[PDB]
Amino acid sequence: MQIFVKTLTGKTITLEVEPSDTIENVKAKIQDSEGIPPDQQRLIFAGKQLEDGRTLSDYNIQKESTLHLVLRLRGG
Ligand SMILES: [Ca+2]
Ligand SMILES: [Cl-]
Repeated sequence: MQIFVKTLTGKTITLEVEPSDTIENVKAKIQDSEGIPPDQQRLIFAGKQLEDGRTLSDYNIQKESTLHLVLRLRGG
């Protein structure tokens, strides 16, 4: 199973994952790849912010699904 993590700046990271992987595990992989701390990452799928303790299967994320990645909105 691969999924795509897509930024709004046109960069897509391809990750190898399992349905039982948690969002924490996915964020850890994004940190390894791009150096973004997990607490700064916002992942969105199905219009939902994905939470660290839930699994890909919890959100019904499928093979070759794309997840949006943006940063946490700071500075307000
Ligand atoms: Ca895995
Ligand atoms: Cl999808």
